[PDB]
Amino acid sequence: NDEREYLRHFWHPVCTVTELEKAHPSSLGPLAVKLLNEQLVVAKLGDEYVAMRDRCAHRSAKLSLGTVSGNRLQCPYHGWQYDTHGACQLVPACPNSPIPNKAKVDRFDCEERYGLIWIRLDSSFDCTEIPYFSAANDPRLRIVIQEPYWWDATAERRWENFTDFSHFAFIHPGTLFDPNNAEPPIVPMDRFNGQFRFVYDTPIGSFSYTCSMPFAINLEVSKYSSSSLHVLFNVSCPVDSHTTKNFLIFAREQSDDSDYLHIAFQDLVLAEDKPVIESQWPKDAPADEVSVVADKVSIQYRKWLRELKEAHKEGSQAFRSALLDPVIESDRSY
Amino acid sequence: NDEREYLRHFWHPVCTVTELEKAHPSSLGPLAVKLLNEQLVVAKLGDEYVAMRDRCAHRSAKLSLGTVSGNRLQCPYHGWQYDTHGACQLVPACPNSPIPNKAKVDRFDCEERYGLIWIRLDSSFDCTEIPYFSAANDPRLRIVIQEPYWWDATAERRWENFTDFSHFAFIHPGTLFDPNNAEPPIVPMDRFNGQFRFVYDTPIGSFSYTCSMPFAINLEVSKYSSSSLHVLFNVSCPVDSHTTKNFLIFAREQSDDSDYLHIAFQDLVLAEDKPVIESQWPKDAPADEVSVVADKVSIQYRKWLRELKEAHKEGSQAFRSALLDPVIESDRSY
Amino acid sequence: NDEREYLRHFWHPVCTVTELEKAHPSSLGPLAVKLLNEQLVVAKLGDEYVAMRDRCAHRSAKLSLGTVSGNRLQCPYHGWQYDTHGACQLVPACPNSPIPNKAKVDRFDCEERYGLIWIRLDSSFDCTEIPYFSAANDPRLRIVIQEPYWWDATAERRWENFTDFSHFAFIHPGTLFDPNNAEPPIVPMDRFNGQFRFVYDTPPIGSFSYTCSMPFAINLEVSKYSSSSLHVLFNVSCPVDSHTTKNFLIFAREQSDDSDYLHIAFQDLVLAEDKPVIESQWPKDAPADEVSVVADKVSIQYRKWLRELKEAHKEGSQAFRSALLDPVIESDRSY
Amino acid sequence: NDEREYLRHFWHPVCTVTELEKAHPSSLGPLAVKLLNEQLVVAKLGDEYVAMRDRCAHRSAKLSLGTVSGNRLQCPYHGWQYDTHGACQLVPACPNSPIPNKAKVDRFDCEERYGLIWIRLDSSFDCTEIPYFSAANDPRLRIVIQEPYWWDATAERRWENFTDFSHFAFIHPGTLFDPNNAEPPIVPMDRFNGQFRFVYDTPIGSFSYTCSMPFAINLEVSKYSSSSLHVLFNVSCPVDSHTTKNFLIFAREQSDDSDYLHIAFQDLVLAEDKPVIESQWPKDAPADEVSVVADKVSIQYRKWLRELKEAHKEGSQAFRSALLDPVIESDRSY
Amino acid sequence: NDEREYLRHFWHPVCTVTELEKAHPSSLGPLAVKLLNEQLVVAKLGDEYVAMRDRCAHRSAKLSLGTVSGNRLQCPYHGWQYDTHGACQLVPACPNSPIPNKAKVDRFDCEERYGLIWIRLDSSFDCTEIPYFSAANDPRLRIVIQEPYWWDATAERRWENFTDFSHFAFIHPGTLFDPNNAEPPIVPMDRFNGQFRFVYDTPPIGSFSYTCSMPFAINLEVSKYSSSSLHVLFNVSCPVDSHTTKNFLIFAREQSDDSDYLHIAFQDLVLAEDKPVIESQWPKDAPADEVSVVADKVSIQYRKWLRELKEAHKEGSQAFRSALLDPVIESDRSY
Amino acid sequence: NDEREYLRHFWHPVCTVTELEKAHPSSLGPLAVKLLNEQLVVAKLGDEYVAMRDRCAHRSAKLSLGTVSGNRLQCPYHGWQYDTHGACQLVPACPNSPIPNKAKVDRFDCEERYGLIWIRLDSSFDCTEIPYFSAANDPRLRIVIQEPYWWDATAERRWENFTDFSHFAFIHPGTLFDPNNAEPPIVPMDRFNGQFRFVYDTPIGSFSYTCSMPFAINLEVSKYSSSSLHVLFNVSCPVDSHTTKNFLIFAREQSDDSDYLHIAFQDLVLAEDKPVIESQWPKDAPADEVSVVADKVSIQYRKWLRELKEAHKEGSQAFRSALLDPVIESDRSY
Ligand SMILES: Cn1c(=O)c2c(ncn2C)n(C)c1=O
Ligand code: FES
Ligand code: FES
Ligand code: FES
Ligand code: FES
Ligand code: FES
Ligand code: FES
Ligand SMILES: [Fe+3]
Ligand SMILES: [Fe+3]
Ligand SMILES: [Fe+3]
Ligand SMILES: [Fe+3]
Repeated sequence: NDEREYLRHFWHPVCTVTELEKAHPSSLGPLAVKLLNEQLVVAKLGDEYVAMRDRCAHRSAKLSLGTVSGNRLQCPYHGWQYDTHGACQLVPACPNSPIPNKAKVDRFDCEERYGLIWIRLDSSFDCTEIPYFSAANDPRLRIVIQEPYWWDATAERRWENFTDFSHFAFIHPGTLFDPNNAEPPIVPMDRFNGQFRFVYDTPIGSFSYTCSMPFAINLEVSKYSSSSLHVLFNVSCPVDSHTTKNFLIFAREQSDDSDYLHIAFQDLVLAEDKPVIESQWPKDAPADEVSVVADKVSIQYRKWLRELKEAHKEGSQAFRSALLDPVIESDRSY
Repeated sequence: NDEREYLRHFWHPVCTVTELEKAHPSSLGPLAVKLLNEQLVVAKLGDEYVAMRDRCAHRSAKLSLGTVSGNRLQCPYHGWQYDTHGACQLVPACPNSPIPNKAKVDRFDCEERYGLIWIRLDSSFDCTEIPYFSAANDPRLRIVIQEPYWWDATAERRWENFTDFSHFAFIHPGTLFDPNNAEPPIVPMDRFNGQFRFVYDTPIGSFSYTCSMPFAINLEVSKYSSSSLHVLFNVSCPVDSHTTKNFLIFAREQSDDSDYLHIAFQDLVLAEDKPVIESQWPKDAPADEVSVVADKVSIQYRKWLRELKEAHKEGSQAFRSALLDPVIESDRSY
Repeated sequence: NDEREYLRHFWHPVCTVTELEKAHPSSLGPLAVKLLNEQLVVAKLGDEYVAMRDRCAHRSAKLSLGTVSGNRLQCPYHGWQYDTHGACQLVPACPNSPIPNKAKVDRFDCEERYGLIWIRLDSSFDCTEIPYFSAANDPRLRIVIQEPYWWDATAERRWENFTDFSHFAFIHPGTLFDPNNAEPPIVPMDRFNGQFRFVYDTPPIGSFSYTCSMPFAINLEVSKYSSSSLHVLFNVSCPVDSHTTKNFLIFAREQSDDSDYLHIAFQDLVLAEDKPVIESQWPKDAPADEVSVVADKVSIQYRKWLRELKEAHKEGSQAFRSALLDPVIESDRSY
Repeated sequence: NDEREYLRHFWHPVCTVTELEKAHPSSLGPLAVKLLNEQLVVAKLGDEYVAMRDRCAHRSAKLSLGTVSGNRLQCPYHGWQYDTHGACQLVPACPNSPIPNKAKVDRFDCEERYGLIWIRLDSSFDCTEIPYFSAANDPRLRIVIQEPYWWDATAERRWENFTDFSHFAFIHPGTLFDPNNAEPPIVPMDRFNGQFRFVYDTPIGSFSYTCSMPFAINLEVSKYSSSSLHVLFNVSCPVDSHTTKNFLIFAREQSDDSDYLHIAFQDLVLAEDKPVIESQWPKDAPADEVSVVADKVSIQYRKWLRELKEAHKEGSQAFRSALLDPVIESDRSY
Repeated sequence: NDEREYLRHFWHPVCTVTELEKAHPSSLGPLAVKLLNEQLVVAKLGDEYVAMRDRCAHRSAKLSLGTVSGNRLQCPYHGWQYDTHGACQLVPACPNSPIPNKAKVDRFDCEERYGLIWIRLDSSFDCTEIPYFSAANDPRLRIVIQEPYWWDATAERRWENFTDFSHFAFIHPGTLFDPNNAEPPIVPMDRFNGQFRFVYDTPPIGSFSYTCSMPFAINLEVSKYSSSSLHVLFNVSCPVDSHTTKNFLIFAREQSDDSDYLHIAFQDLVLAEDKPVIESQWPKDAPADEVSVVADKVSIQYRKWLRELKEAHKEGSQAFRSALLDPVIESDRSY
Repeated sequence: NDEREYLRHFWHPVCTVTELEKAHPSSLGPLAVKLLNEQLVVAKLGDEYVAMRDRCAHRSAKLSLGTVSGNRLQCPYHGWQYDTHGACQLVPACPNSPIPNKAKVDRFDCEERYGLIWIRLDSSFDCTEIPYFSAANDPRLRIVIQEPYWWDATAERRWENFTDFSHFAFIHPGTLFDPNNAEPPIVPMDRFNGQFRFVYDTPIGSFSYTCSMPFAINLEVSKYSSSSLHVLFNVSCPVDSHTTKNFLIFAREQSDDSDYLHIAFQDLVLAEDKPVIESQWPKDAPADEVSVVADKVSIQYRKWLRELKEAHKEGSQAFRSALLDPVIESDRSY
């Protein structure tokens, strides 16, 4: 409870734009979402995506059962109308009386990017950004947004699953395992602008990771001397202490083939991981877990996370340094 | 539960007579019911309706899985027989041994009225009565008891919903909303014999409310110089901290039409209310809720409940004064 | 709560051998089980039945989703292999590096007996044994292991239901109730070798002899003289958590030319009659306000003994062993 | 269907008044019903209960999905309005054009009696009446209408089951079987005004049957020198070749007890019969069935049905004689 | 019955391209479909969409449970491989023996157009084409293919529902009904190139222009002048069997900066309003006793033309082609 | 319909003995079964297994809802009692009157063998036997009876699936396919005593088939010079024209391992075959199916079946010759 609080300073995806537009016949929302156990409502007021606590100030009805009416969100119960800043500007029963000062609900940072809606619950440290998706605005690439998949596992466990290759022989023997390259060498890892960066070579191929902390992964797969660029972007929304809503976007240079060739393969990979990751208990990794040399990526990830957690208690400047100070191990220049 | 102890002193409805008769083929019960989170069992023993704790004194089996045999409720496990006062009168395994003095279960006030079964858990203040239903013993009126309806909402929030008119335009636009009277004014409210009394007029008819504290509403709808008296009697059973079992009885002078004309309209109104009331959270009204002048009825209701809660803690005489002292705002003379 | 602590010192059944062999196509397990709210995994590793915590030391995946390979249990995630002592012997990703010292999981005493798998979670007092079943190794008897049955009731309440007959007229009027024998009298009860022993004679030429291995096992021998028709029932509850039991019934009979299903149907009917009443008892553990009568002697004596065991366990190994194994005889019988 | 044409001349119950009122929020219907495999729609238009074919004349939509508006049944597709005689009186698309003469649907006799809706599909023989229920207009008796019960069995097999006593020891050992009277003797049976009449005595009471052909049974149970008259009225609606919708009405002098005491006992009796009657196959009694002397009631029933079937084919006068000619076996004088 | 026979001569849609690619992880199919009670399989074999009878010639297994291998459809049972003409080219069990002459399955004309797969079961008259969709290859329009919807109603009854407006006040009172325009008058109807053409003007400055490719396809263009807000709806029913249609809706719009889901929700609501009424019509095919009024001209003309086609088909190829393609003009318009 | 009639002359399994004993608490049945679209009832009367048409002669109730009472099967409706020959010997309602000659139901050959109940519907040709299971009464072998498995496929199609190896590469690539012996040679097949016999060698191993016509297969798998005998016995009950209830028995010499090792493997094999065989249509193999040289077994099977079918029309002696005349292709001596 105390230990998840620093996660409120990051931007997290809560839904696709498609899900918001399908939520209500108007295509404007409202849509109820949950983030870090907070009940929120998302709507499009004018040209602005807005996110508020899903709870009217008057008698606590859920705004997510209400209606968007121009530049206002209208509560279903007695019709109070809230503006983009969460302040009531119309009490229909008392339309000439002054509106109480307390007639306001909490409003949160809310922004569309890459076809997802992102929410940042706490902006007080002013140093976090929506994660990096390298394929955005690259006209060589066809971009496809998959439907979200829900797992009974935490965002940390899902991240460590995504960036590990030790498990291919046992979970993915027919899909991702390469029998002639069964053990990946330890690779150098760099911290730069709040991202982990690391690259694996075959050099016939290349797996280039840019991971915006804490839960987003951008993987570029290129074949050298060939035009086979494939990008996977995966980000987990920490819905509550046990549950993730996960988003996978993929982009590809060679787009003459079917989208569903890649979707079916990706779904097979996910279905192989899913029961094993859901079995991990307790849901958060305890201090007694035993690491080996091949676990470099997750060891370093856990190391960074607890630095961020300690820096959050020390305040805005400690946190900004912990997040954004470079730490270079490789030969690359940034 | 500390905060709802004072509710144990009121009469609460727990089932209809029909539900009790239908529970078991005997037609005498037993029927399990829950009131203020207490598990009770109701039965008809001889000519009397009885309510007991649903827990055998011997080995704690549910008496509600037992059998009514004349004027005994027989436990299903070892067949101990309990009389109308909750005292065991037969131990079948030791039929000539004396029955231990501890072989009794708590027995509560239990009375039929208007075709409902009513239970008062604590009679020690001796100053509460079954709520007032004005159509009873009026031979001009046909009386119908609807089937009970369960809501995931508290009795307080249900009462506030029933007595509010600000919500009609938004929840009931095509059923109850009157655009010829879109904002009923604030009215005088009287306290008299433990009831709230208040009337709303046309601007030719009237809505006359007699509300027996804490959870019953008697509403007489008249149209002037017509034989068109309609009466709605609604009462919420506070089952536990998040649930109500609700009862609606209605009476009408004009009785040549179908009962189901009124039931289907009343059910449609209830269905419009239900999702919004059940969305309200937290279940009990917290202090941060924001009232406006049009909430007079709700504000005064919350105030009286607070007074009853405080007076209960001060004892029998304080509670009795808080409940039955008259407080008149209108020009009426009772 | 902490009042269950002393129960970890006994052997409890967790599954049938059949359940273990059906769990996984290899017929070696693994199988997940739960005992006193502990999540365990059972597998057949070589010629041994082994019980471990169902949690890999590396990244906490469930070993019960993995595979037996040779004499080892292999985790489904990164393939660490654990031996019969719970120690990791292979890290596939680092096959030449040294295996970390803490690469191990807790292991528990585990044994097959009578076609059930038994686990003891705490062996430090070392004074308890697997319950007694009188029919094993008796070639006159056909033995049948029933499918386990799950009840939303504690093991103590289940034991008291099995040993009571006050309830026959009301729960079993058409199955077990005998109208010409409605009141079995109170009988002497012996403590011996950590068992309750007590015998009901028929005055109708028979006998019901109970040997109840504390805390949750019951061996009932029925003799219908003067006939060669011995019938043995063996019932034991696994305390799965604070609310739930997984129950095992094994029955044996001398006259075994009739159908097994004649007996299984009858027993299943008896169990179905008991089930809703026992599951309705609340709260789940019997509080101090229950009102006993003279006919409840067996139940009263059972609760007194569990209370002694629970108090002796707080005073340590030697006190517990005396409470469990000291004899207390009140019948006229030899031992 | 060739063999059941003669049944169209009788009055058959299709629903209770309650079912009709509950079908749609209007309380006026429409309700879809099926009789002798004909799809019909029932509605209350003005003061009249009407039955029509459930098939609009225009484009064959189901009128049962439409709306009752006063004294019109409105088709849901293009809104044609049908009056109480089945004639279209408004074509909304051509409101001043004349309505084609073919714009009518077949309309059938439809009458309320005893709280049931009754339909006679063919009135051309003008010699059949709604079955006799002896307790109607007896002010000493409380009358209760049970909910209808559907069986996968024909109306003939249901009737034979209700009037047989040979089965009590085997289907009803603990409910109806009397070991003090284990084999009721064969009795005289009378034909009178289209009814079978027969009485069984004690060896102090009597079972007096008045059976209006073909599917109704009126059973008066008396105990001598007591005010204990019980009446059961049972009638099967022949829905199609393998299904009945059955109606049970019961009346009683002693009315201080619960209606549900009797309903639950009557429902238990029905539940004992149901699986055996539904197992009978083929659904219609073939010629190879083997009767014994104790089947007198069933044998004479089958004979009268055969005569009615033959007489129908010979025409109105033959059918009327076959139905209403008296055939007396008893010493009674009607 | 045999009254459906003439329908085999037209092109009918059977699935979306999306449905075909999702069917099997290879994204090449195969996918089982049903058209006029024929069980077919569709697969992408090389650069061609191919339709065959979904029944192997060897032992009658369903090819739709098999696999595309190269440019061939391989049966799941014994692995016979069929080419784009339905001829077996490999018998894995007898790889050197000659392949039996009758080792082949029926194949059918199959083409992609507008993102749907179309099949013609009988090509012997060779005079029908794939229906016309006015929005294809118009770069001013955003085109959206909806998910197919299944109704328990025939394709003829579905077509008459789509082209009627008599029903708006009663089925669509809050969606399509216009209170200031409740009675669209009767309009002239043209037959041209096997299409019905007819146009409704607004006296409210608009236009509804129908091009209906017989028998079951409807292209509706809506112009809301004087604005650049052209909207095109294209609806076509697949007659799956005597009782059932699988329906495809494609819509196109010029103003495409709003959400696709604004339009999809509205259209889905319209369809949900129609569905129970249309499915309630009985019997499934309209009998001779239905009573028409003057407002039903479109429906009356539609049924007359289908009757001609059905009669011309019994007289052969040349008669059918004239019935389908002869012009019959009653408007004042150019063609 | 006409074409399945010759199948009534063979013995077919309808249930396990276990299923019969579990059907009713008595362990004696009755159990309803279906064979070649006939509704039958099976019960144990004394020491005899009996099979009758599931239809009482009196009023056609199902005897399978009745009760075994010593040496009688008692109908649930009016309690008629049938003896082991299907003749009613007690009419409870008329216990002294002569029982009608027609009071009899059809009785069929019924016999236990190998833990299954077999029924022969037509014994008129007197030349068929219960199929051969080679492991019965071999004390070296542990015998296990699996639970029956139901397929939506005919008995002929299931038989041809069981005796074919062409399909291993495609249906069983991981279970039964042997990559170094991918094409089995054509083998000689012998007809002897109504069995097909044929043997496949590896000679390190051996698959020896004895197939009692028409639906039973006995497969002995032995490794030469080793004691690895494994027997599979599979027989299909032709329940109706589209459905089989299939029985698998297996026996093994090495029985120190778990029964469920073999059961799990066998279930995996069956689950691989099942969707492909259920897809075959039409359900019976038409004349247009195209065979290749590798289909010898099924070609010869289809050849024998149509010989039996033609011989059935020519009568008892033609059929006996067609079934039991030897036709030897191999070197073996019988
Ligand atoms: C040939 N064969 C087998 O060899 C086999 C089997 N099931 C298990 N085995 C081992 N089946 C169904 C089978 O047809
Ligand atoms: S609760 Fe939102 S306006 Fe009243
Ligand atoms: S628990 Fe009620 S009598 Fe024993
Ligand atoms: S979690 Fe078990 S090997 Fe990694
Ligand atoms: S179908 Fe009834 S009005 Fe058209
Ligand atoms: S059925 Fe297709 S290859 Fe045999
Ligand atoms: S139907 Fe079987 S005894 Fe009457
Ligand atoms: Fe993975
Ligand atoms: Fe309301
Ligand atoms: Fe009966
Ligand atoms: Fe196979």
